[PDB]
Amino acid sequence: APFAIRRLNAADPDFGRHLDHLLSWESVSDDSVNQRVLDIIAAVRSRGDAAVVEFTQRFDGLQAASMADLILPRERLELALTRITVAQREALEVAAERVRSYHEKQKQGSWRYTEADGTVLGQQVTPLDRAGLYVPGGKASYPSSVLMNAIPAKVAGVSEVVMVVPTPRGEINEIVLAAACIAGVDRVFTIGGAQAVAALAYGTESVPRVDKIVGPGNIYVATAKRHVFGQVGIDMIAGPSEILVVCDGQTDPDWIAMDLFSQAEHDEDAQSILVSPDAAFLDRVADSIARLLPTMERAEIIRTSLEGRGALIQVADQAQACAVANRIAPEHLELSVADPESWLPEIRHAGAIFMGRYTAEALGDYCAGPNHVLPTSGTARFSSPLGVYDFQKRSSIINCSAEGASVLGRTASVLARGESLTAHARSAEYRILDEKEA
Amino acid sequence: APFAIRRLNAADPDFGRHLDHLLSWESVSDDSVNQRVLDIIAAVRSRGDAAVVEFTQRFDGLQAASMADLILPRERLELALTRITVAQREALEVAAERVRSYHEKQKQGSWRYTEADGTVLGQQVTPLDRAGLYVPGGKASYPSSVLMNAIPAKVAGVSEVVMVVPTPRGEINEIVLAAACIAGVDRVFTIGGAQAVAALAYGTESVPRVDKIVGPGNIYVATAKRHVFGQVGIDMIAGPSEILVVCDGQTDPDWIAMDLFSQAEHDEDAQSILVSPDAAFLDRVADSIARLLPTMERAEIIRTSLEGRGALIQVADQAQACAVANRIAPEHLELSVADPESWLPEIRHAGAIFMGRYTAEALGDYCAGPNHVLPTPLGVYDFQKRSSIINCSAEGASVLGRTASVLARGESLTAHARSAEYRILDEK
Ligand SMILES: NC(=O)C1=CN([C@@H]2O[C@H](COP(=O)(O)OP(=O)(O)OC[C@H]3O[C@@H](n4cnc5c(N)ncnc54)[C@H](O)[C@@H]3O)[C@@H](O)[C@H]2O)C=CC1
Ligand SMILES: [Zn+2]
Ligand SMILES: [Zn+2]
Ligand SMILES: [Zn+2]
Repeated sequence: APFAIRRLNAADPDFGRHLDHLLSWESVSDDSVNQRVLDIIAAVRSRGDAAVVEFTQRFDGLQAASMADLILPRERLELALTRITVAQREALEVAAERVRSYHEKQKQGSWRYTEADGTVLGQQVTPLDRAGLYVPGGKASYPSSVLMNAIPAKVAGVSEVVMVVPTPRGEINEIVLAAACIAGVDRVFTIGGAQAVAALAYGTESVPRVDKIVGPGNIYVATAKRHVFGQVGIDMIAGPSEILVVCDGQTDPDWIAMDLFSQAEHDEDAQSILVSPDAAFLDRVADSIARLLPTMERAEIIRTSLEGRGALIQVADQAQACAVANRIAPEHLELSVADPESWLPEIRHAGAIFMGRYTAEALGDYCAGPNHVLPTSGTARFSSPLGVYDFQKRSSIINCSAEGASVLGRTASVLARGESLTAHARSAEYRILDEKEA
Repeated sequence: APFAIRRLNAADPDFGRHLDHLLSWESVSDDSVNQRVLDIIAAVRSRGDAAVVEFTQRFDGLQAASMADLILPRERLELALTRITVAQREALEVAAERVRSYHEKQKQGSWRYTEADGTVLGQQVTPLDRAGLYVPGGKASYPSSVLMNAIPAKVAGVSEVVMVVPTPRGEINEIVLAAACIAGVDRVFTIGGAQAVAALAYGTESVPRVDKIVGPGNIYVATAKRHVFGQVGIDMIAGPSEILVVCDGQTDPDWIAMDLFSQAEHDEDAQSILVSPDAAFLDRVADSIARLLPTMERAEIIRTSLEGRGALIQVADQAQACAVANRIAPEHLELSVADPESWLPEIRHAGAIFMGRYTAEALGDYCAGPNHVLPTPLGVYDFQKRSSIINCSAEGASVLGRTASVLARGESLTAHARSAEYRILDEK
């Protein structure tokens, strides 16, 4: 039996609820994951290294007695570099070059500016002492995620960049370790899930407490990241793995099927949805999916995710396509249409957007990591708090001259007195100067 | 009778334990506040306006028949601008011009760049629909906080900026309301605490759900902000009112005492600490504190703050002074020394820094506005939403797909590889 992708129609009256169920249902159960994540964090906070080794054994299926078996030295990273092919080393280095060159152009440092009255203003910019990189490794390996977060941290000057990556059944991915070596990662712990997030956020006897945790992850990593919010810095919690492809029917249906396959091969909980007003095109995408799926090397993962969350949605016209897209509110939108800048005005709820027939998630995954912008010299001219800025701390500076204090204190005194904050007022008035006073 | 500020010495072998306790000591356990904040949030989502009114009555001591009695029309803001003094209005208007001028120059919109191979990259920038601004009630409320938060949101194009400010026992701060008029606040609700944050984060019948919540508040506001993170954008959790003054001993001791008093007078949980290598200077500040405290209108709040969290700390030298400062990680640091740029490199864990003998933390609370120079991402930027755009040409996808395909195949992510490979062109 040829796999039959789930078909939906915005004309059918049950579309509203049928769509709401596809986006909402959860097999892992909510509050269930939340409770287990809360329990894991409390354990690592109390029992420390012992808890992480036990959780690593239970959840990752590992056979390690001490924390030391879960710590990879820098030499193990350099050795991984030698165990990968030449094509894979250069591909890692080519990606590293573009990432590193971009972040070097965006790095901003400390500055001072002297006003007319002598007052000095500015910012002190210092790198965070410690940054923690979560690299997902549960159901696949993601080396580009290492480069995307470790390189801007090193460019910022973060002295210690620590990486956690789960090694299921003790299997070690040399391409991911080789990326860590090229990216300048200092230490690699072979742990994952909520226990690894806990170990970096609070610290164990063997895992250092970091200033910021970054990286994508599954429901446990995402849930653990929102809990440690406040205790430790975090980038952005990433929602469930999804792609929404919106096509006008003029893209090769195999490309669209493979684009949906690419998100689907991530994990069995992945959500791949296609929306199009072209009915005959949607039939071809179904024919493309059935033909192409069996040969796929991860056809079991793809079939599972498509069954659970995949959908081919028919809409009446471009306007309905955009309405369905705004309901779905995708973090990643593939605008596979001829006039994609003409569809964007009516698409208000979407994070990263791939536009046209030649761009898909695979390019975003491997070549566009920071804020989902592609690192080039031209894109560098446009500043971002993401990337190098996020691995830096900025302290504002004010150094008043005697005169500058005098003019500022007059204004401060008026407002502070009006608010009965007399200590504010008097500390400012102490510095007001009148040359006629002897 | 005379107040005696707590004294610690880094020459004492046990100093670290006392400093750890000074920085960790809390009056109301964070778990006690946590449960209260979580239950309030749950109650606001469940019962909407009804919960907001009940909590306003309990915590603000304000009889209110309906949610309608807690909504302040924008015309009341225009009235407030009428009731303040000439000097206060010009101080607010002059600061507002500098804040507004600054953010107008810093604003960035949507952009596109076309690479040499035809690939287009860029960002589609859209103003947030609604922003919520928290402003503490009563007199201990900086109007500069209203100007600094509502003005960049308006410059960004946020259509509805909503202020929440509790009116304890029905008391209004006309300077604060006037600053909201100048700043372009569209609507005001006289509510506060965790229930105000919860109402903005999720929406009630009368309180609109906003996209981002900003502004300073005590532990209940900050804890509510931590818990609503995810449902709504937030600025920073914001720490407790705190000042660390580091002095070489050559600043007027009355000035240092007043600088400590100014932070301590915000609320009873404020923390004011002085560190110096000059033991006689610390005795002079200690005497200044005792003499000056009874002259202060908010002496009762200051005393409670200094007793709970205040300290004067002696150290050996600049190096130890800087070491202690780095451990305290002060949200506000006053480097009251001769060469402040020489101390700062050793104090990297501090927040905003006030340098020299002529710069008090009170100047930060009453910012008279930036200038033409502070330009060259925390103002207009944080009231915009950004969408990254990658529009590869055929050739651009070919260059990028070559690198992506190798790594994806290396990790056996074959759908990724084939998806990229469909767009790779054969070379000449
Ligand atoms: N560009 C991007 O944003 C990318 C996003 N992703 C997405 O992040 C996710 C990665 O997930 P995985 O492959 O599984 O690796 P992962 O590292 O995110 O999760 C594996 C960890 O989950 C924990 N875990 C597994 N079962 C558990 C259970 N019953 N109870 C408690 N903990 C458990 C384990 O500690 C395990 O180490 C995927 O959904 C992927 O689509 C992947 C890489 C990059
Ligand atoms: Zn992917
Ligand atoms: Zn993403
Ligand atoms: Zn501050």
